Amino acid sequence: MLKIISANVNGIRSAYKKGFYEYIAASGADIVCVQELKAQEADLSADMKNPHGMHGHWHCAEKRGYSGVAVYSKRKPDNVQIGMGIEEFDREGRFVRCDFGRLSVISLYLPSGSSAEERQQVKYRFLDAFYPMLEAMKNEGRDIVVCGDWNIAHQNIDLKNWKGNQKNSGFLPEEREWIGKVIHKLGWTDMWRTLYPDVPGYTWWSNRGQAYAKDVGWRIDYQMVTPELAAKAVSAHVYKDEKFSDHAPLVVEYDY
DNA sequence: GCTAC
DNA sequence: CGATGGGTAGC
DNA sequence: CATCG
Ligand SMILES: [Mn+2]
Repeated sequence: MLKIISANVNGIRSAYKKGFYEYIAASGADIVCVQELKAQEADLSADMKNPHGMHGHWHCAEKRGYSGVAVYSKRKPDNVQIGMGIEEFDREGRFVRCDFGRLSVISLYLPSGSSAEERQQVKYRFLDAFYPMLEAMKNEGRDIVVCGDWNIAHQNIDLKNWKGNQKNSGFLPEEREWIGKVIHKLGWTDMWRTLYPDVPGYTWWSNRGQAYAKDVGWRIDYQMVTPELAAKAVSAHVYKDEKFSDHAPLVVEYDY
């Protein structure tokens, strides 16, 4: 069984302090896609690049302790693409790709426009320029999985308070429509939603109030799988037994 | 303190 | 609905 | 952005 995990670790150093490293092996996952390294190549320890002997490939931001995605895999990838190819977004390290046969896996950290309206604009541009990339990847004819923090909840069932969050970044009508086009127009499969049509499956909880405690969260972490491979999905779950971040690991198992 | 999620 | 208060990571 | 008026 091919177990792929997606985890926005909100700082890989804090995550490791919280035992995320031990979880990498404990989960017996074959591939682990992390977002928000919040560190640079010099800040990363060997266990943060190649945990448990796994191969590791990372894309760090030009800013310190900010963003950053990475991909670990027990198997040696025959190819690795760092960055999307757009310096504007590559400056922040949000895209990594690794090829394993006809299988490609991407660690993706989509910009959050919650901090400021300007960051919301940067997010929208990231959507416009990234959509074509998802289209090309869909047309490659390969089995592709895009794990990561998409920072967009698609429908009401993807968050607790969908009513009061229709004007907030992450659940804007334009954003929901974008994810919707990725799924139905492009042909990508929201693995979780497909496997569990009625299970909300929150992957993130705000630090404000008692969000995590009351389970008032969003499902903004996705594994967008291509049709062929998407049909091979057997099960999935949101590991909550331990908390290493404000996000939660998204585990999906494929008969592949 | 700062930044940024 | 609109108005009100925010914990964390790492610089 | 959850929680309050
Ligand atoms: Mn975060």
